[PDB]
Amino acid sequence: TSTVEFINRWQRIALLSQSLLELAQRGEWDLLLQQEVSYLQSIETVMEKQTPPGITRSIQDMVAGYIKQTLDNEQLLKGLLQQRLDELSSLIGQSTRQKSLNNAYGRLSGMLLVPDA
Amino acid sequence: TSTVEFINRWQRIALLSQSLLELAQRGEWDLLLQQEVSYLQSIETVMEKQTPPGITRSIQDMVAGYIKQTLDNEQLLKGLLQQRLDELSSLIGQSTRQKSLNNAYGRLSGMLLVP
Repeated sequence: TSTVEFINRWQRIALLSQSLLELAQRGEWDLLLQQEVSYLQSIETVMEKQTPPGITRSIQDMVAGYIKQTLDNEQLLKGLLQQRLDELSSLIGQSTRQKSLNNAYGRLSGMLLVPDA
Repeated sequence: TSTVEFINRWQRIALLSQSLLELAQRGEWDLLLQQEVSYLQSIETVMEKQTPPGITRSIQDMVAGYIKQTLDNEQLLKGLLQQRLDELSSLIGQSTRQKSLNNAYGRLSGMLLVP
């Protein structure tokens, strides 16, 4: 029926959300980055679908729970992401030795008393 | 030997640096974080270092060659790492401010001047 199809569609997204939560909980960002484009294109498709006629409050609740499940992994993800963004952004900063080095290079580069033999 | 250790150190930095770059190209950032402190540690311990009495333009040129070598290795590393941050943010999404501010910046750079 169109009602199980409705439910199932959202069961499908609920899964993918939980899918990426892992692609990050474990460490696969190279992957996760690829599968997000889809997960998004997926949430999008299921939204321009036509909600069946005979929807009952019971069903409405079932689907909503899935969406909640989804929104909940979506917040865990965002957290882990901001966390990885954090420690990485931490690396660039400490190392503005570019000046220490550009200084260490420029200095040596401009010596005038340097003999040769 | 106080002249040799001088060269040998920068050789070593240039080496460690090539190392770290390569690791990033692979995306092995977990190891970068690890080796980082030790790297910044050494690279600093080297500038704290004193420059010898008998540098010849050869030792000069040579060492410069390394310093400029490690200097570009990092330049490249910074770019990969900045790109990770870039696509990583792309995912998390921008805050309300972040947008109102970024837009301002582009509107400025993407501005043609004429007085």
